[PDB]
Amino acid sequence: TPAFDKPKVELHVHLDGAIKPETILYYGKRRGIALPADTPEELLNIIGMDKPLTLPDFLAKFDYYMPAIAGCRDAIKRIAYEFVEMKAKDGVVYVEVRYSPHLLANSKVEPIPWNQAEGDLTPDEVVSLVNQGLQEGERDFGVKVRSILCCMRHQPSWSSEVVELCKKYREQTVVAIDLAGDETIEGSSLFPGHVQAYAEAVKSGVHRTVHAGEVGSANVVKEAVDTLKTERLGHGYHTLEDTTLYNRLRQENMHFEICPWSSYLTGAWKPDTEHAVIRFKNDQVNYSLNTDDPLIFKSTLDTDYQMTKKDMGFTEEEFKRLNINAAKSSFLPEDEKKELLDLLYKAYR
Ligand SMILES: NC(=O)c1cn([C@@H](CO)CCn2ccc3ccc(NC(=O)CCCCc4ccccc4)cc32)cn1
Ligand SMILES: [Zn+2]
Repeated sequence: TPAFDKPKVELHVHLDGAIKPETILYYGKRRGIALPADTPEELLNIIGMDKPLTLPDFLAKFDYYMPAIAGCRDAIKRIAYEFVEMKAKDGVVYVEVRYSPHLLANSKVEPIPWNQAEGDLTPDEVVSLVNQGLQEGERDFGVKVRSILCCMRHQPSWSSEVVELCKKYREQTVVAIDLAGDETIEGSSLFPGHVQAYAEAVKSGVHRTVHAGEVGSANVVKEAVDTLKTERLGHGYHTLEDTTLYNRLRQENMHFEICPWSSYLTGAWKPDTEHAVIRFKNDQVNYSLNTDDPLIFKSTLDTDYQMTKKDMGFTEEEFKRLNINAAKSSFLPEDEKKELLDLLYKAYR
């Protein structure tokens, strides 16, 4: 009813798509930007999807709300905080949250995002503020939280400062680097920018995830494993298109960060098909359940859980093992990771 009331782990959720409708009206109103509408209510319904659209119809969503938050220090910090209490309500005990620091900035970034005017919020103090509110979320709401800073495909030039933001803000709360945005652009996993950033990540012990095979071919996953050296995959559905690659990843115990509900809504999965997750369930792969963008997809974690237990016969035993897998493949230090494990066993039995 909730499908699974037991603590949970989430490894794959974007901050900048888990923003309360109510607080976007609050900052659009207080700053000029003025959204396409002005009850909370009527706002969620347009900035949210119920059906697949195209890529530019998807990005335009960002184009309503982002400029109302980006570039206000006030806002950056609250959304971080409000993110943590949103997760306490889902029953999460540990989450990793990801975002691009450049996309919330308005100076020392080129271009300037969202066609904002120039201010003085730089990439590097955005990571400082999210960290703040993420920490005081932690200690008010009971949810252990870390973060992930996203590289953007289209912009290899930002990547090297992503990886240095990762190193400078190390366990306080940044634990990994990611690559997001549009794995359709040719060759983008092999751009020199992204490549040397992941090399520097390897060099300096920052953990790695990549979004790959959501909408891209299995060759994009292969680029992610062999050349970017990821430790985990965002989505990775398209690895199923290549069977040796799939079998090998299974042997290697790769972690797949699955977004079930996300997948239907985006078009990455078409409901006339096998869901990739049930395959992963039947093959006992290492995967997690995640909601990706609850603002956009209209959703909550328990949405993912309900869709998996209703439409695909998951059971309570699977749900527990997948959260155990999630924890094991989390990017915590080994010590805090054993304590997380122990916690879950004790409440799973
Ligand atoms: N789910 C996501 O892809 C996502 C990305 N973000 C932020 C960072 O946390 C980036 C927002 N953003 C800005 C430029 C940009 C360019 C591309 C993408 N993402 C993609 O290309 C993934 C496509 C998402 C799946 C899909 C496919 C086809 C049609 C509709 C939807 C995000 C982008 C938040 N959520
Ligand atoms: Zn994602």
